[PDB]
Amino acid sequence: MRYRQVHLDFHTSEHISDIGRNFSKKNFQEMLQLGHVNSITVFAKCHHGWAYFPSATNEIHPRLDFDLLGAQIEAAHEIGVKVPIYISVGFDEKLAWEKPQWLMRDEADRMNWVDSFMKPGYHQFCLNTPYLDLVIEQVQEVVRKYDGDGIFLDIVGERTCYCTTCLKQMQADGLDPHNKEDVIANGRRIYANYTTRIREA
Amino acid sequence: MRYRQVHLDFHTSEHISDIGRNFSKKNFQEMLQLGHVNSITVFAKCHHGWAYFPSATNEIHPRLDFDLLGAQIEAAHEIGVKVPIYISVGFDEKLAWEKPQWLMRDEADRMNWVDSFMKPGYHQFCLNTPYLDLVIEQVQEVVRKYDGDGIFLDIVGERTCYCTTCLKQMQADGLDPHNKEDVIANGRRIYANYTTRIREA
Ligand SMILES: [Zn+2]
Ligand SMILES: [Zn+2]
Repeated sequence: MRYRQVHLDFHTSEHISDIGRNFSKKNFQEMLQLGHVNSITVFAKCHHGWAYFPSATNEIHPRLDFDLLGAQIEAAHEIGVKVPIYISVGFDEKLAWEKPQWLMRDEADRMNWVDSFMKPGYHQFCLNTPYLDLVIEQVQEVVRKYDGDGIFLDIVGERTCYCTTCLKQMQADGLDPHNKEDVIANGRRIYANYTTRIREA
Repeated sequence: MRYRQVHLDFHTSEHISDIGRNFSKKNFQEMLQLGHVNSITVFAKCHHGWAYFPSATNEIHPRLDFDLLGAQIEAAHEIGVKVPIYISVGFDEKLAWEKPQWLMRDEADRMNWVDSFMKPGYHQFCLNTPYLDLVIEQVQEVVRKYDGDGIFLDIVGERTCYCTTCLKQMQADGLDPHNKEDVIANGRRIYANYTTRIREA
């Protein structure tokens, strides 16, 4: 495990243009060397939900014209820098707008982290929904196609969720959604099911 | 237009059994005569979302074994009583559980009439969504298959809606969701579009 890592965030709005236009192998390598960096986690998929590579299971950032993920792995590997790859799991904001039925709900029907679409911020998906199948596909694509040094999966953990899918499933399994213990235990199974499916894929 | 009408409600939970088991042509006719009733609006589709006939575009109440709508029209028509037919539009609670993405939202993401699924009551659909296409199909089926004397369409009117579909559509049409006037005017178009499609179908 390398001692000198950078976690390179790239949560980038669809409403910003010319993504990566000022990227260069030379600039990326010079700054890693200036920083004495020997590992840099770079983005395949951000909170806004875009891919930074020409993806078949997800949509590339609509203002990105080239394989930024590919260019970063190559530039770093050519100077002996490892490159783990980041995938946002809990957040996919451009999918949130198409599939709000897959978002987490509390007892009072509230989304997190932000409780409406009329305010800025991100809306967390429930991994007890078919969103899990889309995550596995997208993780599989990145692991097949890119020579990364690992996967960092973000916005995950044991939750308590009262979404339509969870409430139906709890009732069918004889659990009581009004019993907090039952919902906490459901969420322990939901999270373990997600990490088991990731390790097997 | 007949002077002596009854509006016969039939909002019936999936969790009640033996629907219609004590129905009879004789009982239905005796009570219409006791009441001096010359028209009775009967249900094709209730707030809970079930059909009271063996429907191909909607699901029959899961505890109903026979064509209750058909039996009521026949029993009434055979004693000269007209039978308009009721269809819940705004409410379809069993669909609400499958398609929460089609439900109305206020500025703060709240459903109406009831602001969560963890409380009893009904959740109103937005007619700016593909739910409108399902309503037209279901209205078409009832009008084709049954010799009714009219259609009563319930839980409809001009709304203000901030659901994901409405917010995207308003932004694409250059309307401002933060401008109340813009959202009111959008809802006037949404409602007129619904009543125009019903009259044409
Ligand atoms: Zn859930
Ligand atoms: Zn709407």
